[PDB]
Amino acid sequence: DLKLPRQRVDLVAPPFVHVHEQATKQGPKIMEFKLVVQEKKMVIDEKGTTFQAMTFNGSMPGPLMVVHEGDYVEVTLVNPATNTMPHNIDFHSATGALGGGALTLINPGEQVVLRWKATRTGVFVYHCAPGGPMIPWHVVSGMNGAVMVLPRDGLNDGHGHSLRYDRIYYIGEQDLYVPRDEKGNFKSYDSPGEAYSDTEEVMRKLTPTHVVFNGKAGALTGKNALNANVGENVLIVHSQANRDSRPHLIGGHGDYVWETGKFSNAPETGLETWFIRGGSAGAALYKFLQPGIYAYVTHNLIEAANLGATAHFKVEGKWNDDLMTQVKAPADIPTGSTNENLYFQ
Amino acid sequence: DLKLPRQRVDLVAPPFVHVHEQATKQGPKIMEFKLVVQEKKMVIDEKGTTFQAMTFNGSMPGPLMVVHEGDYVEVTLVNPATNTMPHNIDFHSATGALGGGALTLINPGEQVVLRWKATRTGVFVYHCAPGGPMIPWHVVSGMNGAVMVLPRDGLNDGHGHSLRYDRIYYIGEQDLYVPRDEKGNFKSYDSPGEAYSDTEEVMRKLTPTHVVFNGKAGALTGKNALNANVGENVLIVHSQANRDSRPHLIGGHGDYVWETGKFSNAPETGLETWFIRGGSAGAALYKFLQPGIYAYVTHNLIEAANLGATAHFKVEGKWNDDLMTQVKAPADIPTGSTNENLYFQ
Amino acid sequence: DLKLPRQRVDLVAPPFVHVHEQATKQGPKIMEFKLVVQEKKMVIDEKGTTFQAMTFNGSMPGPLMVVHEGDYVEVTLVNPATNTMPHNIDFHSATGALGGGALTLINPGEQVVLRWKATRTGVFVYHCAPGGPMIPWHVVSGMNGAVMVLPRDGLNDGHGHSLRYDRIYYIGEQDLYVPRDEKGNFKSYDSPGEAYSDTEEVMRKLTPTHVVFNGKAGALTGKNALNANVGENVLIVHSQANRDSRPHLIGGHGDYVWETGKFSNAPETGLETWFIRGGSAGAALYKFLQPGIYAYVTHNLIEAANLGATAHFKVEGKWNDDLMTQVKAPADIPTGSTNENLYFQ
Ligand SMILES: [Cu+2]
Ligand SMILES: [Cu+2]
Ligand SMILES: [Cu+2]
Ligand SMILES: [Cu+2]
Ligand SMILES: [Cu+2]
Ligand SMILES: [Cu+2]
Repeated sequence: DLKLPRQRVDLVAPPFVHVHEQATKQGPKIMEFKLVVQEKKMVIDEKGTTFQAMTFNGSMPGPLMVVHEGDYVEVTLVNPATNTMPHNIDFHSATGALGGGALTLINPGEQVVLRWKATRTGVFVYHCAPGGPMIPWHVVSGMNGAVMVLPRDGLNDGHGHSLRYDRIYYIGEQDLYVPRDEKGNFKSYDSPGEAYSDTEEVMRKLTPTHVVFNGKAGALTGKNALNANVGENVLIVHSQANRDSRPHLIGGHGDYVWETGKFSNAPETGLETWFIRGGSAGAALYKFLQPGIYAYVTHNLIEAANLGATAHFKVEGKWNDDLMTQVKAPADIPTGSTNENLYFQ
Repeated sequence: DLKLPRQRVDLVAPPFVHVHEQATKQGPKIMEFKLVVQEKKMVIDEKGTTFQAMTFNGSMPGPLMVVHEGDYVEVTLVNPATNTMPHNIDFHSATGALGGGALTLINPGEQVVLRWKATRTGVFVYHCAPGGPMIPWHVVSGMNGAVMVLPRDGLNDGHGHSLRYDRIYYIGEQDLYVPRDEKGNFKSYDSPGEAYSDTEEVMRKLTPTHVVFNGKAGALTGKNALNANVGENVLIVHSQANRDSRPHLIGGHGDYVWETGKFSNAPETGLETWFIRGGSAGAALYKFLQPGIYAYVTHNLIEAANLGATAHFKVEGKWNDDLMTQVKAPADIPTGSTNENLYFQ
Repeated sequence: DLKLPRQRVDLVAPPFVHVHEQATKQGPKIMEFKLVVQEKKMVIDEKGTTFQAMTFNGSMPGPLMVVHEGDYVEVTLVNPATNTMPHNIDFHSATGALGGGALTLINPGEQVVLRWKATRTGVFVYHCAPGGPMIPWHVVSGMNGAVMVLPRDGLNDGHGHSLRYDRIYYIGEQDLYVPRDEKGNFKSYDSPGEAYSDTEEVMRKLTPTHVVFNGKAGALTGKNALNANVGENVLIVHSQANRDSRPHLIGGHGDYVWETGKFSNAPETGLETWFIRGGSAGAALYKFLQPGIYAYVTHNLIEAANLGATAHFKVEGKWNDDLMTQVKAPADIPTGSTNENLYFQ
């Protein structure tokens, strides 16, 4: 009855993004996606703490879906019988039935097919939402991702000029609530159900034990730093389904930032730090101007350095001494310096 | 000496709003309001927990006042002698004397009359502010509401086009700080004064025990869901006098959102989730496109589902299968499905 | 090799700001600043609680630096041998090398000279960032300030009209994490290193013990209230390097607010309360219209009244009864008043 071409999309694990066109002259299609729920224990920090997670497609965050305005998105949500709980999906991009949640509740061993029209442009959260207290628990257990609905003409600067990215990354930030024992050590559990009561108690106090990108402290540092090159315009999509965040690229800026994430609004320019409201996705474009390591953080630095929420970019290219230079390397304070006369002493 | 017509306004309890014109061709008037402080015990959650509250006009939030730009607002604040504490009022809409607080301190048995000129358009918080530590305590005990100052031409989209709402609701969100005993159960008290010391200790840790709309968990669910119809443009005013919130309409959007709440600024379009800075009111317009239940939450889902901060809309009308449809109802996973080959396993 | 004039700037302690031009017809210069790290015990509240602080130039916040777009900023960072730890500096205004942090690590007894080009307009945080867990600890110990990069034509309203301030103040807000003993009293320490382990435990819970302006509760009240006069347009720069804030001027407004702090974006008008994302600076202009005391707060009123985050302005001039007036002073409730008939009773 909807007589449009169908196109199957193969998702990829974050922070990477499946192939897509930015601008397109194709007309609306039915874009077909499959999301498979996977409940499993996962490692969430550098000390090896484990966690009873619930995911779409085995990752935290779930994968980024990319479509264009006016496409229809036909999602097969699958809940294999190796899982123990019912699940569903709420697309913040969609209109009606609790985002789809009221049409996608499935028991282990079931699947369901939801179609929603992509009438709203931007980046948007999707997440599980079974009902009642299960809603926050499934979300903070990992069941959230994002979808991007691009304008058919691609992005623009809000002032009539096209913007094109050379690279895209999806940073899903996750607040986790991990019980501790009387000795103060994180507790391990053999199933999500066994974890629940203790976890709910931590959730109620609204203070995460971990705040991570791509599912664990250190996930996007080390060998898994994000690559870029001087001159590239990089789109960084950031989502947080449950709790606020304040992204910042250390040594960079947000050249164009949609912090509320919706491309019908002009981006802000030249930001230092932006703000992702819990329950949303936002996006920032930055053209790299200097090589080296950059850290990408939430700028509650306690969260960034001590709870897990730091990623790295490794950027190749040539240093620009006009923008920044070390005029004099560290040296002993001159003996004839006069700092004892300064106003603050 | 101010020679303008006087118009008495009868307030109504939230989430409803007293009758008013959106656009008007009337000139400035003196709009007369009465607010009566009421200290009383109130029920704040579904388990029947009680709370020593302080209110304007017996409700949390206090009622929404609606005027137009250039009106004068003449408020009689009354503190009956059945109350035990002094009170005052701070209008964030007003200019001077600590919002009016420095001109309205009244003891039990007194009343005072304040007039302020509505020179600033938008939605704004009002709240009690007696002085010092009493300021946060009176506010988080319930003494806060909002006022809307409409442009005389009504709302517009920031791009020269009038916007008109068919319905308006006021959602006041309240962070509450309820002591617990050694057994972990919420404590009851016989007066606000007896509650204070234990309550201040909870306040100091900055984590509410409850986050509620219209004064209690479940207030706007059940029989008291908010009504609307497909096609109606609904204005949802949201205030929070002490603490941030991130509103979201599950299954909907914010078509036009003034998240900082001030109508001299163009609204943002097509938001998923917005942000109410503690100490402010904001507003969102949404035209309903689908019937059914919608949940309206703060999108810290722990707060929403576990601390009280969920409302419902019940929307009548006809479902639009073009926007969203269940293509296939829940069914067993096909035996010949191949999910073991998916990239994430 | 950079052949520009050099101009040495003498910094002053906050909340005051060194002398500068708003609009200028001078061309780019090399603007020379010196920042000296000082580790010392400081008093942070009205009860005399002490704290092992780390500062730039002896103050919390560090001083406001002011330059113009296209200037080069050449900073000599000095770490005297009376200090115990290494330090560095990250300018959110700068491009490359972790904001400068990767080029400025200095041991006690060393200094370094960094030059960065002021290519981005706005107010921006600067802060120490040595590496790893030392990053949040140095910041929340006090090592953060701000820099303002003005357009050469000065500020404008985003709609082609120049804005000029008569006065400028810099409000640096600081979240502090002070351990308590088993009796609940704040603990004192003899060095930052001795404080660290207990302090990190408080930091991990993400709830400050104190939230202060200009380094201590009460710093900008009393004798040190901020002065202004009716009619003056005052720029209030607000920074927070680690944690969100929601500024509000009680009895006033933000006439023009850059809450993300970047002057390539038009300001919002007529705000009640704005939002400083942790890790940023923002700015608000307000033209005073009434004399008297104003309080300037973060509008988590618990933070404002109970954790230290209130400043005052003392404004001289003549009261305007058109904007606000006490129509009737406090009086007994009339005997023939009818309040028992009101809808809420
Ligand atoms: Cu689920
Ligand atoms: Cu949601
Ligand atoms: Cu009161
Ligand atoms: Cu206020
Ligand atoms: Cu340092
Ligand atoms: Cu930083």
